[PDB]
Amino acid sequence: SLLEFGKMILEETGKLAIPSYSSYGCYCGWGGKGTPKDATDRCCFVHDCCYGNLPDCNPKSDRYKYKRVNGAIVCEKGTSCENRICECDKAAAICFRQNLNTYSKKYMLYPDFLCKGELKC
Ligand SMILES: O=C(O)/C=C/c1ccc(O)cc1
Repeated sequence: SLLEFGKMILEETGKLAIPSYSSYGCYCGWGGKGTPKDATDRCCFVHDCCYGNLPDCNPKSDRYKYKRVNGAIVCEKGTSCENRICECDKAAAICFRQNLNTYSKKYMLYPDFLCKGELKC
């Protein structure tokens, strides 16, 4: 679910999902178009694609369970949708952690019309 994703993001990065990742760049948050702005935005592009791979799941609202083993996120076994949603979220949260070094506050609330370019999943 979106709230669990937000908690996983905070756990990983130490940033609050809202506002750090809810409206960032072209892809983080509602909607997506154009060329991602940076590596963090690319995390969101791929997360969007990952949710797009699950047209008959409901990633915003379906809750999954996970634990940590030696630090690392381990998605626990729920329904097939829940497992797949968890893997998408885990990847994006790790990706955000990996790209905190280039995160730029200039991309928060980035305006949609500047999202020029084209990117297929
Ligand atoms: O917290 C939210 O409401 C959603 C954040 C979000 C993070 C990555 C995305 O690819 C799309 C939305």
